[PDB]
Amino acid sequence: YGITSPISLAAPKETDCLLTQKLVETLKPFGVFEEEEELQRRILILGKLNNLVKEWIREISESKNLPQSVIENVGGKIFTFGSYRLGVHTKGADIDALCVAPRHVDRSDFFTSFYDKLKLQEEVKDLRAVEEAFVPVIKLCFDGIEIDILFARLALQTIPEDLDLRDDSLLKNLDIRCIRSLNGCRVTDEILHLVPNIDNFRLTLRAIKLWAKRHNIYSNILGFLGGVSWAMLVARTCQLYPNAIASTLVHKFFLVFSKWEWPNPVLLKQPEECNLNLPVWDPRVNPSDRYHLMPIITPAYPQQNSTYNVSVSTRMVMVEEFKQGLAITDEILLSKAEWSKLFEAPNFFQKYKHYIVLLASAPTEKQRLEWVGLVESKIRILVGSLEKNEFITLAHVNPQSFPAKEEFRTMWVIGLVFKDLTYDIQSFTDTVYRQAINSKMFEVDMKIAAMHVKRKQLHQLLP
Ligand SMILES: Nc1ncnc2c1ncn2[C@@H]1O[C@H](COP(=O)(O)OP(=O)(O)OP(=O)(O)O)C[C@H]1O
Ligand SMILES: [Mn+2]
Ligand SMILES: [Mn+2]
Ligand SMILES: [Mn+2]
Repeated sequence: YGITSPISLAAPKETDCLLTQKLVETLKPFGVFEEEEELQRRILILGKLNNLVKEWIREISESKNLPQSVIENVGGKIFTFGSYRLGVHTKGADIDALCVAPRHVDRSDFFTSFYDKLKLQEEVKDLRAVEEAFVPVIKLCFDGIEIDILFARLALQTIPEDLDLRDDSLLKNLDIRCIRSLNGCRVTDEILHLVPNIDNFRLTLRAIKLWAKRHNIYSNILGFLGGVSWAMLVARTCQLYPNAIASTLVHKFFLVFSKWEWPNPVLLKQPEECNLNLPVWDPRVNPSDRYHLMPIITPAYPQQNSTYNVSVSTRMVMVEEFKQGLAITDEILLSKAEWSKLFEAPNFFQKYKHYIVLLASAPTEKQRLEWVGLVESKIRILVGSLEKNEFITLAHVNPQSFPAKEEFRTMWVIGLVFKDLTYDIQSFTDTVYRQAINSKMFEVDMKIAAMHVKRKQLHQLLP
């Protein structure tokens, strides 16, 4: 399955079956498993959507006066990708989906006629288009479910039901907006066909994602890993132990990565050359890709490094987390510990001797939401300033922010490790205000401030 022979073909022992069942059981309480009723409800919602897509495309087809041997056979289908597709959807998160339509349907139609169709559907509320983004998307809450819809116009007269979007010939000549909108599905579909046992893969991913979250290292934006990245690490682990079940896979996961020789890239398959002029991660021909610290490459063309935002600080943090994970699973395997110990959250607010507290405020909840989103995307800047400081070894940003007239304030806690800081944090705040204003995304009285604190005096700035 992988690009290398597996490390071991051994299958589990009954001992492991029982350990795998216990793992499943310590997970339920965490809501890791979506409720079946909800899963059924999502399934029925998607079906309705898919029918709305077919309806719409059919309609466009007629207005373009195509023949009936075609109008009747023109397809149209919605494809789900990402987490919900992997079967490890994060309760509270949306459902990502790609609307695949034939040649005769333009993107303009998507944001016009299709958009107006969703507008007049009883279940549709909060309909909002963002057709000017990197990946054009139509967002909406469909019967209480949050959904993101991307559009892709393929060079086909009809969209056959069995269409497999992995086919690299489908991207040829397409507009980049169309190409980008296809990446999610292709990556997801590649992953699923790149693992020896979907089920075992699924359960392991569930565990790993929870683990990363409980350990404050789950965030693509902040330099750690996102869902897709975690999925690829688990998959590589699965390729290596093809007959193992979740129990040993979670353990192997830690053995394998706590010892990974970075920046050697994690690949799910051998990359193939494809003209297309699309950006491809490849240190052999792109000197800039040689600076990536923890490369985890997506398997679909154009292969890209899903973790180029990793810095010395985050990688270091994650390496240490992997080692502790290995240690815990070791004793879980010896029965000297229970699975609950893996998902136990270390007091982030107590593992470092020094911290930086980041405060973001706004005059209204709407703005606090926007503002916080902006500042979050700026935090890596500070982490960068900190690393370039002789006195600092690493900065660990706890990715889970939390609540601090009618105050509307949020705050982050950053862990520091030393080998005073006022200039760097002051520098950071000025940059945040400056960029946010230069990019016309600043509102009066939106505030951001940071203060260095010693572990001992963090208490007074928390609940
Ligand atoms: N509106 C969007 N525009 C562009 N890319 C999107 C959009 N929504 C999701 N994606 C991309 O699709 C990929 C898979 O989605 P999703 O499953 O939500 O990712 P994660 O991998 O972000 O999942 P978790 O929710 O963290 O479990 C990764 C994500 O960046
Ligand atoms: Mn999502
Ligand atoms: Mn989304
Ligand atoms: Mn997500």
